Amino acid sequence: HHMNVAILLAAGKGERMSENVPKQFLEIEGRMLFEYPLSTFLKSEAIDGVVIVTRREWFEVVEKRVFHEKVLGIVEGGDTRSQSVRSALEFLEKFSPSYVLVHDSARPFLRKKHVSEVLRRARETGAATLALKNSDALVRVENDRIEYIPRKGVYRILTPQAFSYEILKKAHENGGEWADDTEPVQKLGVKIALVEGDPLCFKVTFKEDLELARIIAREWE
Amino acid sequence: HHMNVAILLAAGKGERMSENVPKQFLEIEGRMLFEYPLSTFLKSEAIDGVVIVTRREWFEVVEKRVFHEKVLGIVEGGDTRSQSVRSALEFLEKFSPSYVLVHDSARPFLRKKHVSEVLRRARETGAATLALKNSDALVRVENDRIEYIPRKGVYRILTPQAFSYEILKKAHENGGEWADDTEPVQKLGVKIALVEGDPLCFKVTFKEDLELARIIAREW
Ligand SMILES: Nc1ccn([C@@H]2O[C@H](COP(=O)(O)OP(=O)(O)OP(=O)(O)O)[C@@H](O)[C@H]2O)c(=O)n1
Ligand SMILES: Nc1ccn([C@@H]2O[C@H](COP(=O)(O)OP(=O)(O)OP(=O)(O)O)[C@@H](O)[C@H]2O)c(=O)n1
Ligand SMILES: [Mg+2]
Ligand SMILES: [Mg+2]
Repeated sequence: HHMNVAILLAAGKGERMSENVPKQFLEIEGRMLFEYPLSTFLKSEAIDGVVIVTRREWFEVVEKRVFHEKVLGIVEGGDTRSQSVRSALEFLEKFSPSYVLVHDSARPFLRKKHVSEVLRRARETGAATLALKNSDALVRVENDRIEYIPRKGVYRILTPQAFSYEILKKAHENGGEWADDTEPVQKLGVKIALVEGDPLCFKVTFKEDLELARIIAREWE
Repeated sequence: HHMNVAILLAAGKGERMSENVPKQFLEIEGRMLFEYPLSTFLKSEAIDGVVIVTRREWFEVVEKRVFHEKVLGIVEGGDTRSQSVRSALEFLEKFSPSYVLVHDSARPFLRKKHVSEVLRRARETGAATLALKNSDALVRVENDRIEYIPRKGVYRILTPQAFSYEILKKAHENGGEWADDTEPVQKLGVKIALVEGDPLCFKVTFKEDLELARIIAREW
């Protein structure tokens, strides 16, 4: 048996959204954003269990929307994404799960096929993430000039990301803060598998991102 | 001082879609992809004229789907985006527009808001583009080994991109090849106004993009 557990990150504050309420708890088509990806995991046969990571003040709001035997616990997040990840790893330690899938709840439109593909792709290498080839010109702003960044081999890292539990754990053993989990895992000399995603995997990050999420949400269920 | 013309670029081959039909002419909800941005320009009061740049053998396909006076013409593109843009500039010499707005037809879901907002903001420096702040971890591949790009100040550059006519002309007049038109214009020492857009401005570039195009099309 090789238990696969999914970690749903929903402890962030969504400061860049400029709303009262963290983005993951905004309603679209009558459900909170975090519910969309949650039920992809609950309907997914590749997923043996789920951990939802949120801030202490959101535990009840979550508890009252989630009744499913696959949910192993609601777990207190940290002040950062990486700390929220670590908090989940400590909770999962008692279960000794073989593989772990991590996903930003703010990417709500997660497909079944992506979950299973990233997990089997993590079986072979130890580490994998959904990703997307760049399709735009890319730039950096330096003191009122824009640098045009070279584009060959550039990819947006999405989530889900999936790892053998021991690898991801080993990578967080000494703390650290990163945007994602492939970065710390790679520091161990582990190759990161890229798995073709699509633009539905975008992260609701800014106020403008809501128009699009409502549009997909209308079609979803 | 005024006329604004949108240059709608539709002369690409879309070779990364791995179709046999360029993505601009793919049928979504009974309409070809170029029809969508086209109608935004047509329905838009900020736009006095439209030039459509396409490949010679697709001319009649484009003509057939033109139902409006506002379309000034159909120009034959070139083998690169830059060359296709230059093709249109030449055609427009006779129209003497004040500002030109250039837009990738493979970015189908353009809004009114952006067409006018991009043009307003092009007036201050003579150059502006729709842009989108990065919101993903970003990486570069280097032979079965990836590298993490620093994210500070990183934007995805979109279209529409609008310029004063004269300036764009000056940026292209010695030829050249670039992914967009802000880069050559900046080389002339012009500051580029970034205009905040949204993810609906994505460009249908890969096969995996079509589903999302279909979802949004159902709502137009
Ligand atoms: N302490 C944190 C911070 C981040 N996240 C999660 O990490 C994911 C991706 O991060 P991001 O989009 O940046 O979320 P926020 O931190 O909430 O957004 P912002 O930077 O605008 O505050 C989100 O699902 C978010 O809830 C988390 O679980 N715990
Ligand atoms: N010779 C060319 C090539 C590009 N474009 C236009 O530039 C826009 C954006 O470029 P891109 O996505 O790269 O289009 P393609 O070149 O067709 O795609 P590919 O790189 O796969 O061939 C498209 O709307 C395309 O029609 C153009 O008009 N003339
Ligand atoms: Mg954040
Ligand atoms: Mg191209």
